[PDB]
Amino acid sequence: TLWFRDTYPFEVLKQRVLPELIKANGGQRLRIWSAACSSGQEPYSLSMAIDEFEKTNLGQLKAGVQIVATDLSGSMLTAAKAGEYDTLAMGRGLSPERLQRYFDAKGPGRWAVKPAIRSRVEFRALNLLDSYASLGKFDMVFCRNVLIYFSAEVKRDILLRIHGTLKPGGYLFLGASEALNNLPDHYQMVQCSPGIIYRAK
Amino acid sequence: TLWFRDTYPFEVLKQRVLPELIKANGGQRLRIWSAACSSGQEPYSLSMAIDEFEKTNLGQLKAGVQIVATDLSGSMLTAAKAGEYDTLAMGRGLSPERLQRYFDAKGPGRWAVKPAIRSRVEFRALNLLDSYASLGKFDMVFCRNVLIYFSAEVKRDILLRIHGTLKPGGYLFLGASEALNNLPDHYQMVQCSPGIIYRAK
Amino acid sequence: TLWFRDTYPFEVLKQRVLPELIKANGGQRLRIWSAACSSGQEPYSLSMAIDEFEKTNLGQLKAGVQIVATDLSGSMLTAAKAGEYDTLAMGRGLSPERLQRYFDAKGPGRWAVKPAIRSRVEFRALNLLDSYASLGKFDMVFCRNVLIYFSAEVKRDILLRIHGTLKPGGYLFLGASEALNNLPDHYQMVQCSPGIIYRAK
Amino acid sequence: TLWFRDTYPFEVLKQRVLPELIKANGGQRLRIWSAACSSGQEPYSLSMAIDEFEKTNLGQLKAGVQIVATDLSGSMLTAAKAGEYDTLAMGRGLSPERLQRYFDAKGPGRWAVKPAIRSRVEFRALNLLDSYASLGKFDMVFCRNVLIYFSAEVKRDILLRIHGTLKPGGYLFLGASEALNNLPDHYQMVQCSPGIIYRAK
Ligand SMILES: Nc1ncnc2c1ncn2[C@@H]1O[C@H](CSCC[C@H](N)C(=O)O)[C@@H](O)[C@H]1O
Ligand SMILES: Nc1ncnc2c1ncn2[C@@H]1O[C@H](CSCC[C@H](N)C(=O)O)[C@@H](O)[C@H]1O
Ligand SMILES: Nc1ncnc2c1ncn2[C@@H]1O[C@H](CSCC[C@H](N)C(=O)O)[C@@H](O)[C@H]1O
Ligand SMILES: Nc1ncnc2c1ncn2[C@@H]1O[C@H](CSCC[C@H](N)C(=O)O)[C@@H](O)[C@H]1O
Repeated sequence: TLWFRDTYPFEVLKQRVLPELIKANGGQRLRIWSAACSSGQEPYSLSMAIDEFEKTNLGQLKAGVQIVATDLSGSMLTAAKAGEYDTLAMGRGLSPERLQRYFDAKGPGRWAVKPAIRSRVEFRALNLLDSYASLGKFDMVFCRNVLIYFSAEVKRDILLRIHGTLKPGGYLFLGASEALNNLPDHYQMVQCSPGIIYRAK
Repeated sequence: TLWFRDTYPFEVLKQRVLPELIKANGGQRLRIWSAACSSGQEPYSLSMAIDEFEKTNLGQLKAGVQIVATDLSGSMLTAAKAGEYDTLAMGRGLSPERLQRYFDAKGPGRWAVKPAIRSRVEFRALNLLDSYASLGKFDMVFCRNVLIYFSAEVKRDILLRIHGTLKPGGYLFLGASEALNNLPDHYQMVQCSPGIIYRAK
Repeated sequence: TLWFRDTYPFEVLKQRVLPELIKANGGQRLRIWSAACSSGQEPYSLSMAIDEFEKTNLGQLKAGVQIVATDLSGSMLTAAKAGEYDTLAMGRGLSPERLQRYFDAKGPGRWAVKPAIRSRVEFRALNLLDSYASLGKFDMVFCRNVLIYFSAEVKRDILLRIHGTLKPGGYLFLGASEALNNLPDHYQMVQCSPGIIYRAK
Repeated sequence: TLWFRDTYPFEVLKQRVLPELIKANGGQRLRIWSAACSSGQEPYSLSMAIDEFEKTNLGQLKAGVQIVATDLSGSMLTAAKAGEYDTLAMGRGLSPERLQRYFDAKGPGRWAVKPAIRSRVEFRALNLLDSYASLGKFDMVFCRNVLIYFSAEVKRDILLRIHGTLKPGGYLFLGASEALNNLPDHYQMVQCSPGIIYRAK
């Protein structure tokens, strides 16, 4: 994993998706699910992106954005919760501007997300083969580079149940080279130039 | 068995069956029979569906609904009235709104149906090959995915004796793939889009 | 159901099956499964037959016989456990000698099987559709007039799994008008004149 | 999952695999990996089968057997460590002899695997996608009914890295309906009649 992986998912979030969802709900609270969050780079990247949007658009989001980040419980999810990273992890995909604006040095070779970035993310233990019903409803779901490991039938079952967590017209973000197969009545492919997102029908 | 199996019967119940039965009986007390209740998923799904109709149609049900769930009494019957279900039993069929409104999160990997939903259900021991005279009269009978195990002659006799327990105009719900042939003087087919239910003539 | 139903199955047990099974195992413990025992007439008849064999052939049974009686849990299995019967049930198929030797009067119009006969019979709640592993191994299985109620697919699966409970060379007794005809690798029909039994291959 | 699933893999272990490996290592310590142990039925069945082997082969195993049971972290892995099972779980695949010899009755409808059987099993949380280096070397690996969840490329990688955990000539047990077909340099299929296992080349 790395920070702001592929660049354009987070630009699309700020430029395209957020203004559309805010216009419909009157700026009320939005919820984002970061599925298989690994060591936390993706959910914290989402948190920084929302912070950047909120600062440039005073004040379109009236209630903020909740990020729910999930993975299997253990030491990897535990470190994500701690929000600390070593130098090697911090040099992959993070501009120097974001490093100084959003992280605190500890600590020789240790950096931690700033409290405003940390507070948007709640980490929960969740197996993707289990039920998603405890997670609630989401305006956006990020499920990137995890579906690749499963069989075609299990991948379809996960995508179908992800659809049950999305509000209608919400968006699913997959990995850059991941296709969404055999659910033509559940997801609409949307071109972002660059990038592809999938609207929940 | 699973929660809200096949989706359509519990929506057809709230949108077509209940308004008709209320009209036919003046909104008075209704009785539902869940035959072959298995581990309790079906009768509790009925109770939840009754709760949902009540909130959207306040005052229409004047005295509530009583649910009688029967099966071959045994460890399975005992676990049904306990109302406890592990991670696998809660895995499929429960929307996020239903899991939060009708269940209690117990310990790790254990959930319990709320007592307000459990109250509507009463469990008894009853073999489908025995008499039903002790059960009383029902406006609705759920007898799903149990008739497949018997001979055509036993299946017809069960469906005929179920007619004896149904109030005139009462409704019978079978499995989504089960047929009700060979009984034209007793059951009227009601296509619902999607699914098929049967009215006692 | 009735006492010593069809008569000759219990004579074949005493004259033909017991001497063969006792000779091979040296008179050690025998186990008999009475599947679908109903109100108990069949297992108690078997226990009476064993007692008649034990007092006729002293002392070829050196370890006694265990009878496991199963049916669906309810007022017909609970009636069998008590071993009490009314005049109507006592008047069908019971000789006067067996009535005097094996029953106690229990008030007007009530009779009870003697404790010496009931002691051999253990009653267990068991659906024929569930697994049989907890039952152990049997030298004989009586499964009479219950398979008729099921579909062809369920009947064959029950018969196949019954074979898994039988010791090789053990015997299966069906109802007087029942047969099996699609398990050639598992059972061998044995003419008894009159009636038939099935040897477990 | 269930106790002694498919029956014959555990008989093959006692009759063929254990004696061959004992001669293949001189009776020293054996290690078994139960991968994807789920609620623990499989590793506890293995520990029971080893006990049954030890009661027949008078201490032909010099320094005992270690069983390592792994699965994803969650409620099911935590239930396995406890070793307690309800009536429904105890009623599938367990003979009356094994119930008495290897379980202690607890609460009403509750049984627990005896400490003599649990002590041989160590439970660890492990994603099969992660490295196996910390597990050491095994004479036998049970990886049953889990490979079907993954892509063809992940399945081959998992089986390839399982070979890295196996001692030369060690045995791999898959599910009854599973096979590997693209690792000709690493695995040799062994026919057992019935069923199949694989030997590490
Ligand atoms: N069954 C499962 N349930 C939940 N998470 C799983 C899983 N199997 C694998 N994963 C997780 O999926 C992650 C894929 S790494 C991808 C991280 C992030 N989404 C990104 O795009 O950079 C791993 O961290 C792994 O822990
Ligand atoms: N003779 C009989 N009398 C009562 N119940 C029976 C029965 N034979 C089988 N059953 C029950 O019927 C159930 C079928 S599973 C069906 C459960 C539920 N009706 C659903 O559709 O989801 C089994 O659990 C079994 O316990
Ligand atoms: N699924 C099932 N599992 C176990 N018993 C069942 C069953 N379905 C029906 N039965 C039982 O089978 C019995 C048939 S009456 C037969 C009784 C006795 N074997 C005789 O020949 O006279 C009934 O008492 C009924 O309770
Ligand atoms: N990525 C993964 N790593 C480890 N275990 C996994 C896994 N994905 C699924 N599993 C586990 O694989 C199990 C399959 S059920 C199989 C249990 C047992 N081996 C038997 O044959 O009966 C499930 O318990 C599931 O938790």
